[PDB]
Amino acid sequence: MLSHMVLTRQDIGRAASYYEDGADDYYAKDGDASEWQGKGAEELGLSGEVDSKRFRELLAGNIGEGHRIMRSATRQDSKERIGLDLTFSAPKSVSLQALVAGDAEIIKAHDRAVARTLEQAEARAQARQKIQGKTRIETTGNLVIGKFRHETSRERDPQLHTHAVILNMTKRSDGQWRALKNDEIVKATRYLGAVYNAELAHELQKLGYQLRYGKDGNFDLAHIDRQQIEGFSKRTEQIAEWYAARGLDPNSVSLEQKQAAKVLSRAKKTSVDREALRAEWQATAKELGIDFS
DNA sequence: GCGCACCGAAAGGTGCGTATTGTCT
Ligand SMILES: [Cu+2]
Repeated sequence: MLSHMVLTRQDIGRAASYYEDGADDYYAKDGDASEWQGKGAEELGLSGEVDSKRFRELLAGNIGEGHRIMRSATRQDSKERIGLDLTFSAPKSVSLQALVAGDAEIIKAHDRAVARTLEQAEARAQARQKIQGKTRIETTGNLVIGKFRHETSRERDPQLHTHAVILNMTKRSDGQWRALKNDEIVKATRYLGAVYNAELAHELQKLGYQLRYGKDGNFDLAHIDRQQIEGFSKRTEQIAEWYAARGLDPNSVSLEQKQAAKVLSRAKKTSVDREALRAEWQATAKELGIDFS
């Protein structure tokens, strides 16, 4: 699954949650939850773990190396864009196999699927440039990306996902950093989701897993049935309950109704004990009759 | 954007809209 969200100033705070380890076990320097990506990042001398400080600066539009603040051309009657959030979420069974049964290779599989997809999003990175009143679009091919891997849903179910925060910046041929023209990436969301799916599936098959493709075109490991997946999909059940209570048909709901059911069905965000949580996951798995073999 | 209206100052730049699967900020 791939979802995108354009980030404006009012979401800059949410750029903090990316660090508040939505992840846990592997967040502890185990392959480290965060990582920079992109030719643009390399252009700014950035690799490895993402720095909370530097990231906050780039979100604000500050390169720092002797440059002026970016996006000053933003109309004051409009929202300053600080980035584009591309969230990759693995199939449930996959999350189970990696987080419950514990299989770091799945985590690597997911990270590769994500990294290869971002390389494709990068090839769609564009900027604008005007000359004598004539505007032109320029495929810059470079992006600065902060990737944050997390492991749980709002209901504390296993939920392997990464937030690929594409910063609103790109370097043109002339060497100037400009806001990102996100048309291409935004309109390529569905396609990029398939690239993720394909890359993930490939990586999973190389580890030896058998995949079961459903109608959608999505998949889940073969040794885990639907009922078992639903037992670790509480948010899904909450959303379905909302539609039921509203007498709505999930097979045809306006965006307003869909977003209303996602947001309004959310419960109170309480902390947990990562150690105890996993033991719960395992106990639950057994009850559901899951064989992580 | 389906080109405009603003921003700042560079015969320059930016938002805007875009998006619509499920495992579900
Ligand atoms: Cu998350």
